[PDB]
Amino acid sequence: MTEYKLVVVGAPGVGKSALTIQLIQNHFVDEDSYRKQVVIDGETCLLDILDTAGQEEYSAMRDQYMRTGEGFLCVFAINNTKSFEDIHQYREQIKRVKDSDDVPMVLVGNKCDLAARTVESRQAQDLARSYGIPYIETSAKTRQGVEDAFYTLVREIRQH
Ligand SMILES: [Mg+2]
Repeated sequence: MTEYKLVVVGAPGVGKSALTIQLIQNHFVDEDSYRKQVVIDGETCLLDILDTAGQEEYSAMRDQYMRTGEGFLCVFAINNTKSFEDIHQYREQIKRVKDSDDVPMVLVGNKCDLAARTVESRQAQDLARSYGIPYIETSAKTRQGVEDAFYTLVREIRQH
């Protein structure tokens, strides 16, 4: 069947794993690659998801998995300004290794269940506009937007 190689990236503790585990195992972790057969819009397919480490000391350690990934979830946390500002470094590295200005990618603002938010939705929305990619807010805690984020990414790959 069609396989989709998805890579989840972002700063430490933004919820890369919590999003992946919600999708795959249907539970929130209050404290890796995954393969799952799904059906998305009638298409039977396999999600092969890489849930990346939050720290690397590499950037050549990242080049390996960015090379093979077809689409990327770029995750920040809406209560973490640093994680939002780091999005630019991750996107530029992905473009550098894939030799492309256009790579399937979704900008994800996670932890949208929190009331102490430091990054405004309009802020992230306008950034996503300038990249020409979709912005989706998620909560791994409530499962809001989780399938949305991953399915939208799969649709971006199908359109590339
Ligand atoms: Mg993790």
